[PDB]
Amino acid sequence: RLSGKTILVTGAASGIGRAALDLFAREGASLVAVDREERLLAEAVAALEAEAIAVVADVSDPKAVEAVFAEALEEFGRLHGVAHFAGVAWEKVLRVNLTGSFLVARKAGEVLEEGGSLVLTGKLGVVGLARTLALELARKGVRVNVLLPGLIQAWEQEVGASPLGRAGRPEEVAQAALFLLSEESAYITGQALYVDGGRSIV
Amino acid sequence: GRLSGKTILVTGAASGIGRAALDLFAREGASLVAVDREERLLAEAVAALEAEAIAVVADVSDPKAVEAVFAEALEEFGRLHGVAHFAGVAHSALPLEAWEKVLRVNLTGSFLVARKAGEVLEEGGSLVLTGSVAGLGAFGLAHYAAGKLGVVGLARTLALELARKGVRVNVLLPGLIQTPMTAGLPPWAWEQEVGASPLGRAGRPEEVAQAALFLLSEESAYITGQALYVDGGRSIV
Repeated sequence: RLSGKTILVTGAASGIGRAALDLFAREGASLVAVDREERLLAEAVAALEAEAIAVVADVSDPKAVEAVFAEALEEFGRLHGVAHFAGVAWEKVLRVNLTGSFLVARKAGEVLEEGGSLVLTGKLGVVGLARTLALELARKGVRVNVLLPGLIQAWEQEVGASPLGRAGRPEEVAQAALFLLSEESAYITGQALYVDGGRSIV
Repeated sequence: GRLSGKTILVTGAASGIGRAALDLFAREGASLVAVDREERLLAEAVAALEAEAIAVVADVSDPKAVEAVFAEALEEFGRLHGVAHFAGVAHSALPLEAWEKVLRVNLTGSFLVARKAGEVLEEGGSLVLTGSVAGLGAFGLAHYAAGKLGVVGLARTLALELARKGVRVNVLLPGLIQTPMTAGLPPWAWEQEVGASPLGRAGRPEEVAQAALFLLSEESAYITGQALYVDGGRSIV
């Protein structure tokens, strides 16, 4: 489903980030795994049976983002997708995540080739950013979409997390991201897709 | 396959999108109950499949036809895992009066298939409803975006009610899709619609079928109440 493609993954040492790396590798993708946590990221990539590199970086820093995408292109020549999980990495932390989403999205926009796919995570905020870039980048054929996980994994307390009576699994968010990066979703851009068991149905 | 061991009921199974879904779901290991009003078109469509499949001629706006088609599906296959209701966009490519009755009748079919699917689908099952966002202006889009009424309202209301049983309900909103019935469109109208989609082309039947397969398979087990637009970005602005 991702054979022949290079995907850059931010927040790749995180629970969800890691489930994505594993699923994308089994589906034939080559990977640029990016995270600020050096120790866990080194472990995450070592375990893969795929063509992969690990890049230590702070994606809220404009110079480090510039460096990250240059290394990806130097190694694999061409970038086909970006799954931005650091968008889900309390007031100041949210502001810094928004700054990182902006910087990764704009750089992905310039660097991604025709038919490429940008998946962000969360008119205003990350959704407004995705829809604005979806319009700017449709000329290149680049698709821009957003994934909004709900509560992702005592067992009884989790029943109240969503109408479906459970919390989500990291692998389920990773599965939504695969759909959106793959050629199965070539005509889908500007979409906000909730992976939350119905939690946001209000 | 991605639907192995699953039985799927497909309405509008002789149409362009419906038929591309039959072929894709069959290639992915599903067994199928193919439902449509046009007999000769449905008989030919099913005969070409190399899957476990029955064909049933029925009008899904008729409450007794709906009860019968679901009863037949259970008698044949024992249990039902998914419903892809492509009759929800029947006669999409076609006078205000005639247009309203098409939408009204389609909404009737969506109600009846949704309720019956809700009754018979088992834990972890998936009902995929449909609506069309091709040719819509500012108010049409607001109606879909708000999610309170029409097909999106139905799906979101049912998602809440069926979540206890473990059943997911989602809706597919195709934009302009290149089916055979779209050939008889004036070129000026086709181009007006292509020009309204940021990606600058029509969708293919197969692409709407892939969105439905995602929604019916176990890869979307935590997703319910969602409106998924397959419109090349047409509805963004």
